[PDB]
Amino acid sequence: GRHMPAETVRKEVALEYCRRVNAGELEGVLQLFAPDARLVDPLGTEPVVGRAALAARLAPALRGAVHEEPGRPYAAHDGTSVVLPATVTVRGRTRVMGVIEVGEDGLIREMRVMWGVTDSSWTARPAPDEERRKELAREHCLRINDGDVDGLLKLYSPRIRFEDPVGSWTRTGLEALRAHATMAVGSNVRETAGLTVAGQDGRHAAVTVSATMDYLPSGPLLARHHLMTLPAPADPHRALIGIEYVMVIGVDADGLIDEMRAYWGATDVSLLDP
Ligand SMILES: CC[C@@H](C(=O)[C@@H](C)[C@@H](O)[C@H](C)CCc1ccc(C)c(O)c1C(=O)O)[C@H]1O[C@](CC)([C@H]2CC[C@](O)(CC)[C@H](C)O2)C[C@@H]1C
Ligand code: NA
Repeated sequence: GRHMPAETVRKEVALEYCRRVNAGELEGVLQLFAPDARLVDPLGTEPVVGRAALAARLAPALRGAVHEEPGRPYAAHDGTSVVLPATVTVRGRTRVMGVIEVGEDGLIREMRVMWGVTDSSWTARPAPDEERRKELAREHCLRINDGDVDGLLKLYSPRIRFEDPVGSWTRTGLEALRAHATMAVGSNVRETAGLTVAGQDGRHAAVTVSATMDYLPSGPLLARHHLMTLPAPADPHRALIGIEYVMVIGVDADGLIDEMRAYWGATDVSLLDP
């Protein structure tokens, strides 16, 4: 039997990575990675590949007493992804989001740590492109909230490929995105942006989102796709569904969003009644 690990298991592996970094025992940390795992930290630099090279990269950070304060982990429906915001202290405070893939043995196959110069207290180098990308991520949410579909599309390239949730079909083109946002507005979606980070690759950013929407039609639709399981609401005409997710965007050379992924799994959904 080979099987991909469940949402709950991936969430726990990401938290356990932080507990072991904090406990300071390098061998404990390394045993959480696959033998040929890849680490990219920060996003934009060369991958560190395999446990030997990971030992070389992490050894100094553990000697300097790095500390990772985990936030809330987010899953997906691809059997592998988990996203964990954290605050990393060492002088310095950095806000990061680790995008992690857990493999079939329960071990981290891959870890991509998104954080920019502008998410970090230990460097004051300016990165106006970072701030522009984070502001585009936030902007997506404001334009959904305001019911401004035409405006939302203005942020996106005609080449846009998006996946929501991670683990479903990749959708392409402004027409598919238009249809999503038009439905969100019809279900009174409200997206409240929390933490933002940027990559240092001239391209990525990410935002935690807390979203509410009308129970009808999304709840029964999504339950029937086996994407969530909620209790039955006392009043389905008034109830709301909450989804906590992280949206990752990729921005092209022209400043337009050409890639977008929303990370949430069944364990990131809830019924708000009322
Ligand atoms: C056209 C909008 C509609 C939608 O995107 C559907 C197609 C997807 O959620 C479906 C159920 C799952 C993903 C999917 C997309 C496309 C194809 C071809 C698929 O096969 C699948 C799939 O998972 O099977 C849904 O989006 C919603 C609009 C309020 C919600 C769902 C949840 C949400 O994606 C949360 C980030 C966001 C708030 O939109 C509800 C609505 C039923
Ligand atoms: Na900074």
